[PDB]
Amino acid sequence: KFKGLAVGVGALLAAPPIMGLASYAVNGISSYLSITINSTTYDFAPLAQAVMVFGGIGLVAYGLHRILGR
Amino acid sequence: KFKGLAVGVGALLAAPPIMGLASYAVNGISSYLSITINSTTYDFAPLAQAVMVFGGIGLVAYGLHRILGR
Amino acid sequence: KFKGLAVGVGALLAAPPIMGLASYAVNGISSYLSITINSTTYDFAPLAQAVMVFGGIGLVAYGLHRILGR
Amino acid sequence: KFKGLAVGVGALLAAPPIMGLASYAVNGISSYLSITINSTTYDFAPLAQAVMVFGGIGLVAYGLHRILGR
Amino acid sequence: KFKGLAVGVGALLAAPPIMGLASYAVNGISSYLSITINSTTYDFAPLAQAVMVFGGIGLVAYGLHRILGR
Amino acid sequence: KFKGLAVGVGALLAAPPIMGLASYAVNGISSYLSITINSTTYDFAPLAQAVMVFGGIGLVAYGLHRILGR
Amino acid sequence: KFKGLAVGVGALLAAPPIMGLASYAVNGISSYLSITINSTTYDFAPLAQAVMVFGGIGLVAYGLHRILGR
Amino acid sequence: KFKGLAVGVGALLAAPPIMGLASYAVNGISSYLSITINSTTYDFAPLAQAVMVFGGIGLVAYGLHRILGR
Amino acid sequence: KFKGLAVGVGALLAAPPIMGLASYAVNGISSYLSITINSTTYDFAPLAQAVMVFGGIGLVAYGLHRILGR
Amino acid sequence: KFKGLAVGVGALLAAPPIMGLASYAVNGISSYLSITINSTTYDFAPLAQAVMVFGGIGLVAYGLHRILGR
Amino acid sequence: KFKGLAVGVGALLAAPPIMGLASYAVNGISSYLSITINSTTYDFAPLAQAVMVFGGIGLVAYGLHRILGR
Repeated sequence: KFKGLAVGVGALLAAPPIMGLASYAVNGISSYLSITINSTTYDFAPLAQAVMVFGGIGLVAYGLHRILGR
Repeated sequence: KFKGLAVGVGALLAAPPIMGLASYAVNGISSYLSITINSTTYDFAPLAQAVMVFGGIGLVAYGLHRILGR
Repeated sequence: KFKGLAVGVGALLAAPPIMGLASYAVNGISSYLSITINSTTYDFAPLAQAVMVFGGIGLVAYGLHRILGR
Repeated sequence: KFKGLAVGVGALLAAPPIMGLASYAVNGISSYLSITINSTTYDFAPLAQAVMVFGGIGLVAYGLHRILGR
Repeated sequence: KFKGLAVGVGALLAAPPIMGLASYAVNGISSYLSITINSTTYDFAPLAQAVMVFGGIGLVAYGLHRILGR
Repeated sequence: KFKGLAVGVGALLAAPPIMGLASYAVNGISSYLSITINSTTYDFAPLAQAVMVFGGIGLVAYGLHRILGR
Repeated sequence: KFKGLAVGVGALLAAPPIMGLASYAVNGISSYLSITINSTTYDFAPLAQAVMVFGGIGLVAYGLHRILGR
Repeated sequence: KFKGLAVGVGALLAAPPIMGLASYAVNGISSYLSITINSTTYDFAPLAQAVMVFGGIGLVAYGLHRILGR
Repeated sequence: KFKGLAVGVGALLAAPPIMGLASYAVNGISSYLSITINSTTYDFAPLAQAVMVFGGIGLVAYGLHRILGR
Repeated sequence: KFKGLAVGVGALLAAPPIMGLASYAVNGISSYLSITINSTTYDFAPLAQAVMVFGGIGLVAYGLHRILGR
Repeated sequence: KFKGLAVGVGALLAAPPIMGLASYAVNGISSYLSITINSTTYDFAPLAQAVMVFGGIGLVAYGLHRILGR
């Protein structure tokens, strides 16, 4: 059972240095996520923000998940 | 029967050092779980909190579960 | 699991210097994306703009994606 | 049966001087396991830590394992 | 069994003077890993950084791996 | 195992004096990589630049690669 | 491995005095690459130009190539 | 049977004056087993150490081995 | 068996006065192992260094090797 | 075994007074290794330089090589 | 081994007074290497130049070559 167990543990241990990186990605990008037509520009910046947030909540699941079954 | 029995025992023995880790994950993440639009930010922090709590109650089941049948 | 894990990490790490380049491409092109018939010209410039923006939001997914399954 | 028996015994006898070494490896490495981007660095140090811990629990199995069947 | 056993041991013993070298390689290279177009340059430096980090975590596996089976 | 091990080590040791040379090649060439038609010339200079950058990231892999398997 | 290694190194070292020559060839030729029919002449001069440019980008590959495999 | 028997006996009798010598070799060498690049040197000294240790455990096998079959 | 046995012994006995010489060779050479193009020179000095180090670890094997089989 | 052994030793002993000579050859030649067409001359000088450098690294191999097998 | 060794040494020692001569030959000839048809003459002078340059690079090989094998 430890095969999955560690997979889970690792996934938990890896969540904060991944979500650390992840956020540096999304900030490094937010400048490049808005569509200017004339003068009025319209971002889709914080769409991609959410990508990260449910990715966040999601990883801490995967860990806790792979500890308890398929 | 001991094949499952130990699987259960292990799962109980492993519950507090897993929920130890787990919590360090969710705190290491709570900074990175909120979606700021203008100035007003809106977390989904404690959603992921719950992920852990029913994961908690859940593991102590799995242990006690694999001791008594499919 | 690290095989995919890194694939993900790399993909996140690579998102801002890719979206850096990408944007230099789309600006280097916007002059060459409009169809002049008589005198009235009609761009399709910012079509290609969007190409980049959902490409943007998309990469930060791929990273976070390859960390959690097929 | 002694063919496997000793394989097991050896594996047990070898567990503490292997996990002795192993740990010196993982400490000798933890300096070289973190990805600095600007100023903010983000380790994946203790991922590799776990590698050792379930490797640990795992070896003491292999010993006890090769004593009792395929 | 010692044939693999040592292969493993060696691999552990060799991990910190390899990851010592490895890092001197990646620093000796980071100057030569960025693509300047006009004035704005865009590195892919820390992509190659990660190459090393999962290489790191990976070696300490290989050691512990070749001790326990195919 | 040392047969591959050294191949790897060498490859790491050789990465910075190769990427040293490599860059002197690509600069010695960038003058000779642009196609002038009338007056307007159009380089493909920094295409060949990238050749080097993923060659870079690539070598530091090969080293770390030949240490761990086929 | 040095057999290929040097082949590569040489190829890099040889790229700028080859692309030096090469260009003197293509200029020495551009006078003799246009098909005059009546009065209107039509060159194919800069076709042969490109021959050199992708030859350029190509050599700096071959070098970096023969360092890393078949 | 004595043909192999003695081969074994000899091999046992020869193990401590061989491992006596062997160690004098590996110490006489450890000064000449480290790769200094700038100032930071990185040994591979104790790799070769292990060479001896599993050589050790190995000889005492060969003896006991050639007493009992192919 | 002594035919190989001595071959081994000799090889061990010969390792430190060979690696003594060897190193005097590689130092006597390191001045003559760097390729200067304009002003910037680029050594491949410590490539040849490694040649010696795995040669080192390798000899102490050959000795211990020729004591135990083909 | 000494037949090859000395061949090796000699080859090591001979490496620095050969690479001494060798370099005097390549300097005595570098004046006579460049192809001037009009006014612009283009050397292939440092091609031949490399000839020596991998010849260098190569000899110190041959020595260490002929000590350990075909 | 000295039979080839000297052949090599000699070949190195002989390279600069041969390439000394060689060049006096090719200059003594360059007047007599161009085909004049009407008034426009067309040399093949520097073809023969190259003959010497790769002859150059080539000799310094032969020396270093005959030191290390068939």
